[PDB]
Amino acid sequence: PKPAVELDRHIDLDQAHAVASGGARIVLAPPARDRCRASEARLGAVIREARHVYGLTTGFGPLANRLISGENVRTLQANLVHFLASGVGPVLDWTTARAMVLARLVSIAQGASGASEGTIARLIDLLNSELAPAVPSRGTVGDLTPLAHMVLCLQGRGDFLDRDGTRLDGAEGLRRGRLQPLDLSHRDALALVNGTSAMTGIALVNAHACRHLGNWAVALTALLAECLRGRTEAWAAALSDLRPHPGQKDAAARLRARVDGSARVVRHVIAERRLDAGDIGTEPEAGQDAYSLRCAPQVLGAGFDTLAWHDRVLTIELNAVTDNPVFPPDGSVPALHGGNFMGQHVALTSDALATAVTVLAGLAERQIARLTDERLNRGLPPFLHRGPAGLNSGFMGAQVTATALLAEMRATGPASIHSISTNAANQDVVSLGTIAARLCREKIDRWAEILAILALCLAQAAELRCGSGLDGVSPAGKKLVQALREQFPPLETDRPLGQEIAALATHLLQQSPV
Amino acid sequence: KPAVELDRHIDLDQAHAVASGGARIVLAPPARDRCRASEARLGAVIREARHVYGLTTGFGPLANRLISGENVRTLQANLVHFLASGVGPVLDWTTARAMVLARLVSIAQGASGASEGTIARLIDLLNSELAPAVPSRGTVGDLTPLAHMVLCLQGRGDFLDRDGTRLDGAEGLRRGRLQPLDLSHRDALALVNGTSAMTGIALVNAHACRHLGNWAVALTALLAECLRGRTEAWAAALSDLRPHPGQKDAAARLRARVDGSARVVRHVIAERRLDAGDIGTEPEAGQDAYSLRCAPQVLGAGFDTLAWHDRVLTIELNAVTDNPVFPPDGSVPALHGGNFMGQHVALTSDALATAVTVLAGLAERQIARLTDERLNRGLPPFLHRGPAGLNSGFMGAQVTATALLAEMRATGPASIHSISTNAANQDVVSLGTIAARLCREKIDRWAEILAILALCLAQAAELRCGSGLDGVSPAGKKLVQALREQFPPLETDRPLGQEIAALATHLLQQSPV
Amino acid sequence: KPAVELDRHIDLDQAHAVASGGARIVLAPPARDRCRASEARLGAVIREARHVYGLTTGFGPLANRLISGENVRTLQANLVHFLASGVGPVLDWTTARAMVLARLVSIAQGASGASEGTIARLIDLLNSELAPAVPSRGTVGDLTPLAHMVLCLQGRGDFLDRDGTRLDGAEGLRRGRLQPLDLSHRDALALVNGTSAMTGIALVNAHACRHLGNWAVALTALLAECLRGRTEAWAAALSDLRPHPGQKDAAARLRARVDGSARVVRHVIAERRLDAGDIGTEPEAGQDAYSLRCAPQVLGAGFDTLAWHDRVLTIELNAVTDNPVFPPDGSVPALHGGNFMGQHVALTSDALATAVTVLAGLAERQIARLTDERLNRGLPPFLHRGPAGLNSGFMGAQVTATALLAEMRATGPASIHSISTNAANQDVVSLGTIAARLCREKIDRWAEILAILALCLAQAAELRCGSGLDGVSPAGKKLVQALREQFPPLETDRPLGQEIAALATHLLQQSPV
Ligand SMILES: *NC1(P(=O)(O)O)Cc2ccccc2C1
Ligand SMILES: *NC1(P(=O)(O)O)Cc2ccccc2C1
Ligand SMILES: *NC1(P(=O)(O)O)Cc2ccccc2C1
Repeated sequence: PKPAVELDRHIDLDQAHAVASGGARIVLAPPARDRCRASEARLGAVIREARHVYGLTTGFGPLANRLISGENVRTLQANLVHFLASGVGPVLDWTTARAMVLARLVSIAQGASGASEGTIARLIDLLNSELAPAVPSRGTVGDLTPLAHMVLCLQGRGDFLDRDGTRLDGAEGLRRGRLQPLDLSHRDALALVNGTSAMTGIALVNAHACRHLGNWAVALTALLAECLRGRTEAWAAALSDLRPHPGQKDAAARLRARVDGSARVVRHVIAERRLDAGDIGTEPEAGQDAYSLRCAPQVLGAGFDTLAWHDRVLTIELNAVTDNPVFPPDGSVPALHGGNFMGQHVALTSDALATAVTVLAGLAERQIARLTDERLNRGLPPFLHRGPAGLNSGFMGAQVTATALLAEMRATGPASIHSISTNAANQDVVSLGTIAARLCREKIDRWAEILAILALCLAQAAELRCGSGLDGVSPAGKKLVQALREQFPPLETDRPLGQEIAALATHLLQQSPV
Repeated sequence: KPAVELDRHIDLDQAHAVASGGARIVLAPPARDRCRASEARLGAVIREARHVYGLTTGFGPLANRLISGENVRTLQANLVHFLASGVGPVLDWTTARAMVLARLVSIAQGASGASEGTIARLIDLLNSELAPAVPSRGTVGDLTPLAHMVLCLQGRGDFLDRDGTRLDGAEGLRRGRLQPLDLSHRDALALVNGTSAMTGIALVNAHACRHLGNWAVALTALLAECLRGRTEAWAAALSDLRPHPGQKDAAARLRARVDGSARVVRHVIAERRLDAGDIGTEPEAGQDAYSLRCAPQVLGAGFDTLAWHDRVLTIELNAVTDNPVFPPDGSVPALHGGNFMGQHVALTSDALATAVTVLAGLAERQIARLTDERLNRGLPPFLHRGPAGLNSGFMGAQVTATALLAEMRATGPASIHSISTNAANQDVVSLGTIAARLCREKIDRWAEILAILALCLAQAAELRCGSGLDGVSPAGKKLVQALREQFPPLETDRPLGQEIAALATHLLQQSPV
Repeated sequence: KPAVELDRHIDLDQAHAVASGGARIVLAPPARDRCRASEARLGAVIREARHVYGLTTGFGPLANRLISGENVRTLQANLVHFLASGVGPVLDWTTARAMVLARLVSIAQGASGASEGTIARLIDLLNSELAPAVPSRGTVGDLTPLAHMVLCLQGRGDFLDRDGTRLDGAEGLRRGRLQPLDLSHRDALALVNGTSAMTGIALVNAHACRHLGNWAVALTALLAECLRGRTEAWAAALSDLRPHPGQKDAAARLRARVDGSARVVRHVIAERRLDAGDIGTEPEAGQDAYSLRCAPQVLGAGFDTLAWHDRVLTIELNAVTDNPVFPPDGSVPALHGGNFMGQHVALTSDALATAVTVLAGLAERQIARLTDERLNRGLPPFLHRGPAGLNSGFMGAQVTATALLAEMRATGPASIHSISTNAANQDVVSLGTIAARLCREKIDRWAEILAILALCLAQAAELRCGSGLDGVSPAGKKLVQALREQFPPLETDRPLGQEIAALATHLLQQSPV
């Protein structure tokens, strides 16, 4: 059948991505259902008492000084969704749009938003269906715009996306997925729109992709060592112990595991060798590898530690109440007005992860550059070609493509530093977290393409170095090359690799080498 | 003068205390023992003629050229020489000393083989009032700056006195009562193959950010007192709903700053029940603009970034960043790897620099709001005194704050610019030193923006509450009174450049307590 | 010394000659007269009580506050005061003087109403050996730096001698035999409301780039003599097929540099007819790598950017950047607009900065190639002398070059960071001063990278052709001989940091002719 995620209070990143990718269905736990019914009742009382509350008895933003009569709240909230729907640009992908819906659902499930059962049910139904709302990616300063578009979609007034990205009109979407049109009550409108759900959704998909790409970065660094007689002593646990960064220790341990059983790497600690007068002279190779192999634990480790920080922060943000105003479950006050919708946390962690991704992509790019250079690849053909040299150039075109992809990645910097006072100075500081998360996603996509090129290069390199039988290659390495060859043939003669690179990249983002 | 006893671990505060000369440093007996044991180990490795980088080989891509024992002295002397190609302004006194301290801590772990004499030279330097004069540019992340540090310690390089005044090598050794560095075995490589420069710069950045963070909070609090800010946005209940540690802490500290204040608005708006007669347009909205209302969230994100930066730096400061390294357990004679790769400090420095720029942005917008007569709720335009028009108050200073911020924004992360070098041997580099230095420049600009905000607020508080600061919180009163001891009110237009610079220097070293 | 007579137009070389103290400046009779005429118009505007900014109104958004003529002196006295909120390192001697010159040229157009006395103070400064000490940061693009300039000229600010050593105001006036600035009517606003600081910085950048460009060409040519470079890639025929002026110029200068060389390859390969016996693998490819073959194109694109930069700068330098302005024809009493908006210098400075980073990158790769034993065609690894391994030669310097380039890349354009300020009155700003200063920083880094390449090439030339430079072109020999006058060959490893810095300073000021 299909796994089920029961949402109560906390959901971890793997559970969240499982639901967003449709791998698992979602159910609201009884305790959560009750907490929300209780909040629903609080919203009702707040409204009946005509309390001064943003979005219920006031205008929006700087127009909040304009009080609104209870008789016009329906209209007020209907216009809210309308004026906010000014987004433009390509729609968020299927998994990401759903991740956004999930993020808003989790914030609501904490029982402090006042959302009605129907509204909550509409979000759950969407997540359990095979559809995703079609929402424009640009327009917010960090996530009213994208969420307002989500609301319109859920009302059948906006397009839906199937798993392939094909769009369905509103009516067709509600029909096909057996979704009931969203019926907004009280502040459901503001509740569904005033949070950091878009950026959080984008970031959770980024987190999941990075985990897989990191596994490939490790698996490919290990295979590279098997193709260039790399020295395993640089990956010794003793070294990690002396510089105890969790990410480094992990990276080194994972690298060692990958080459376990290999007869292609060099396992001798050089210091064990005692020299005598006759040894003094120039040797063919230095006693240590170049940095793209020797410093892999330190570089990959720094990236893993950045991702770990990103995920710790994202875990808190995913399970937090990012809404304004909020209705305290204890009933201490009718409501609280603040800025829990300010996505500065995801903005800063997305920018940090973006930098780390660019650094790791640079490592793979240099690994490709070394492997394909006949002057540096220790005996392998230039650009790993097969057939007559000159007539055949092998991966020479692909090597340049890898460099081009990295160069483009570097052209874009952090999004967070560009805050600009807007909304008539009411929003004098903004996070741009959604932009930050999206820019990070783009870099992750380029990294997958660079790793894809490296993977194809290594499959060819392994066969050139060890024969089609991959003699001496570690079990893990053999399995990885064999799996690649199931879909990607050896480069016996020059051929267009563009489509294959793109195809492989798509795979890398969703599955790890095991 | 307090003393920091170095055994295995030292925290960031103890580190800065030694680097800033606030405390002496002593090597604990256990550390001396571990180091002597490592020295004995290196001696054995050399006697056994083990194939070890720097002891029996050339450097970098030239490591394939094996060297005979009789030539190792020359080898290591030349190492210091060819690596001394740095250029640029020297690191400041505190930072250069922090760099020396960082190398000492790495050595004290007992896996470098440094001689007692070399260790003592590092300790002596830190207990003196001097710092080596080392150029700030040249490394890809820290051979260059460390090589210069060695030359200085041999009396072949300049020193810096606390004031930054330079002394020649001979004068430095004499005045600081330092013995010339006498390198043995691989001391040269040990003193040079680590991340000590970027670590030293980063720990100074860490300390400065803690103080500036306290100022950011104290000034946001005073801003609320000058603009009738609403404290409900800083309630603890909101923090609990979105439990980011930095956010909870910022909110709590903000509340503490305005405790006892009669100038802030404490009413929860939702308590008010509306009547039909109330429907219409009211004078002010029920919530504040973001520069006040979202301070917990913005400041908090910055605080969580600094917390991450500090966790990573603490590990780096206390790690052995050297190559090769000699295992204390004696499992193998030596290990060759890449613990000198400063990718961790590079990434955290880049992330912290972004956070600093974001927080400087908040303070810049706070100045912009406070000085705008259309937004400061009744305060004079640009907080001037005397006749308007004839006097413009802080109008110039406000533009200066915007200029400082715009400059910070022009510089991005250093880490993304790795370039293959050293004949492709160093095909990937961290650029951590550059990253930390760029972060330091942003921190300096942030202090200047905060200084401008502080001077504006002292004037605003008096304009709003009178010279007696009636209704101002005890913390707010204490802060203003403290500033006024050295910075007079602006009763008439005057040059503020020098005052802004003087205050910024203070903000970087002390918090409002 | 030589004298530049200012009438209406002054070119960039004439401007830098005055700024650098190489030439004196004199106001031509026609300029004196059109200025006296403007001074008369200012007096008339004031006598008639015309509604004019700075004469009868407040500043910025306070301009809506009309002022009585009985308080205009106070108004302008306070203007200089509140604007003096600058911070940061002072502009260097030559740049600060270039700034004074740019303001003088703007005034010479006769549309500012500046008095003869004020004009005389600016001319006296330029004819002295001094420069005002002005903070580099504070403006959004140049009220702040200019206000500090005024204070310096009134003797209420520091002065700088050619060495950068500071003198107090009183001493500056005394030593320079200057009279204290005595402001009248709107001299204050006239001396402060323009783009003079960024223009001054940019003109110094233009001059420096011309020299570095010449060194970039001279070193690329010498590189070809050290690596058996092919001159057919620099043929005029190729330039004609892709007629970019800069490319045609770069190729022509490159051909001129290697004229007479017996070390470069001059055979067009296509002339060779192949036969069955030739099919096979040859030692080297028939074309060079891009750092040699594509030099005309890379250097040429940089030269075309500089050309654009200088065209725009020439117009800016000779334009009137002030507000308000008093039309020389008398069509109206005064005009109010925004000719102080330095968007032109901002954009060209940013474009030039990018070009400089690109060319510095070329020089960095040329060093990488020259020092790599796998790519330098037989030269020693890192061009060392003595035993290999024991000696590492330029290995440290090569990494330093990479570090310098990486740092240049971390900083981007300044223009894209406009932020609304001055109570939204200045809702868009150019940041031209920041753009020009960032460009200057990159130019300094480029000079250091070129200095490293020059020292590497001097060594490589001798290693390849012997101490007598046999076969080296006359130009190449002259260049190496000139370098060796002050920089000895690297017979053994030594610290190069000081030499790199010294040479960089020279490269920025003189070309290899
Ligand atoms: N983010 C809000 P706030 O909760 O009032 O700060 C500002 C805004 C502007 C338009 C529509 C909704 C909101 C919510
Ligand atoms: N970082 C080193 P490694 O320890 O050999 O990797 C590379 C290098 C280059 C010149 C001088 C010293 C070193 C140490
Ligand atoms: N640039 C000016 P404008 O000529 O009024 O546009 C704005 C400003 C602000 C403070 C002091 C002088 C000026 C001139």
